[PDB]
Order: sequence, then C-alpha cells, then structure tokens
Amino acid sequence: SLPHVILTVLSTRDATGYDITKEFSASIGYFWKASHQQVYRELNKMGEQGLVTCVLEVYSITQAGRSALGEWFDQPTAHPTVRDEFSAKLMACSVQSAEPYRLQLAELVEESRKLVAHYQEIEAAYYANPAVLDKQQRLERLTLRRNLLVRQAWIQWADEVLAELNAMA
Amino acid sequence: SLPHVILTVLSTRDATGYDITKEFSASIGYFWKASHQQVYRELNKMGEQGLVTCVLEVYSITQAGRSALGEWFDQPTAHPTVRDEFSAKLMACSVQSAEPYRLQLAELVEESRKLVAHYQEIEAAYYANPAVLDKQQRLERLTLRRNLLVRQAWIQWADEVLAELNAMA
Repeated sequence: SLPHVILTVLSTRDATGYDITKEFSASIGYFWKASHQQVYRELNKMGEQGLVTCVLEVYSITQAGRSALGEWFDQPTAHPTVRDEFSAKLMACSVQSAEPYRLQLAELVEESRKLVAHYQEIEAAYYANPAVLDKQQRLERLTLRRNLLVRQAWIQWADEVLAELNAMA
Repeated sequence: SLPHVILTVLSTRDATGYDITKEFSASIGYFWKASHQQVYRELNKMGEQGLVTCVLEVYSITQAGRSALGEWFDQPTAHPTVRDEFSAKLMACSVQSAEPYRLQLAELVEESRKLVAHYQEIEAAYYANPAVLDKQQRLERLTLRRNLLVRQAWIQWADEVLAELNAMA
C-alpha cells in the first residue's frame, strides 16, 4: 500500500519530504496516485509507527520499516477481483437508454487516448532504449509500460463497444 | 454495484433465485464476481429496500428498483484510481530479492494464460459472429471480450517484466 510505496523510496536512500513527494508527481505517478497531502499524512503515521525516522545533516527508513517492506514483498500479490463497472453498465443497455452510457464511454476513451499519448511521449523521451538505461530506469520504464498496454487494451475494447452500440440501434 | 447488476437481470424479466444465481456463474461472471451466497444476501437486502418483490405464479423488479437502476446508469462511471500492486512490488525489486516476486509473477501469468484460453474457447463456441447473435448476446460477448483484451495486455506486460528481471541479474 501507500506506506510500502514510500518505504521503497527510502530503501535506496534517505530523502526529504520534498524529494519523496517529487517522486509521486513523477515516476511513482505511473502506478500509484497519491496527493502530496496523503503522502505527508502517511509519512506522519509512519513516524509514529517507527517505520521511518528523521535526521538533519531528511527522512530515513528504520529496521522496522525495512522489516515491514520485506514482509509486504514476500506476501503473494494477486489480481483484484473482477467487478467491471463499464461492463455492468453495458449490460444494462438492454433495458436502459444507451444514450447516456455511449456519451460517458466516448468521453473516457478520448481521455484515455490523451493519457496514452502522454505516456508514449514520456517513453520516447526518457525510456526509449532499456539497454542504455540504469536498473532503476528500466524498472520505472516497466511501470510506465503497464499503463500504456492496459490503457491501450481498454481503448481497443471501448471502441468495440462504441461500434456495437450503433449497429444495434 | 452488486444490486444494480442484479436489478439489470430483473429489468428484462422476472426470475427465480436460481435463475439469477445461474447468471452469476455464467455470462455475468465475465465481469462481476459474486458467490451464490452474496447474491442471496443482496436479494434479501433489496427486498427490505423495496427494490424487488416476490411472486408465485419468482423475484420481480419494482418501480423503486427501476428508478435506482436508472439513477445508477445516469451517474458517470470513471476509471478506478491507479494504484498498481504489481508495479509497486516491481519497484521494490531494486532493494529486495527479486526472487519471490519473479516467482509470484510467473505464477500469475500462467493462470492468466489459462483464463485467456478459457475465454477464447467460450467466444469461439457461442460468440464467434456478432452478426448472427441477438442483442443480449452481443452485449455478453463484449463483456467477455473485455477480460480477454485486458488480461492479454497484462500478460504481454508481465512477460516484459519477467525478461528485465533476468537481463539485470
């Protein structure tokens, strides 16, 4: 969860509250959405939990923090249960005016298209060739690639639905 | 949510508690996972809410149920916030033994492959040609297609990660 995402950052090096939030508005934003607020609040809870401490010379991960990160890591991670809202709404189109849905779908497709374009721009600019990227960069690249492939798959699906919603009426 | 998924069924025709659960272990299972238990329990809550009633001649949707389904339908449906656990674990591979992760990933890929095969078998057998399918079938077909495209996209991604986890070590 959020604290493990934060512990991961600190596991490589100590960092200020700003360094950390800069990650969330950068590479971490490719797979985990959290506001600077939420982040500071979590960092706070983590301090009381003893998972992180403060230094002057700056947040630093503690042995407890390291232990929790490892425990999290070892736990099996599985696919979230399937309960697709878009599919659920689609099925109701047999008894509801498909108008509202069709517009809400077409709308989210365009945004998705914009988001895919954004990610592709970023990949070409900083993650075009893995072979020349550091380990940390290859990892970031992969998290970026996930949104891309999935989002693209969803757009492909959305278009298929958008088509059926016409050939039926 | 679950009750709207159930209301949708009843919006086309009345049905017994068995007819409804049969949907969840069938086409509805393509996009919404719920146990017969959960279903019966929800049907119960819906009765007390007056969204559904009982008949002899069998559950039937009420005007309130119809109103709630419409209200649900009109509400904008958006993409769930991005907080990818697999990506989160991947990033921790820079500071953790990538061993446990790599095995948990390879494992879920094979299952995903099995699931994709399953869905493809179903599509060829009952949803191969939309043009010959009824409206209700074209809709089911589309919900089935969503798991397929997305799951396939995730497998493509997982393989990319599985590769990097080698070329780095």
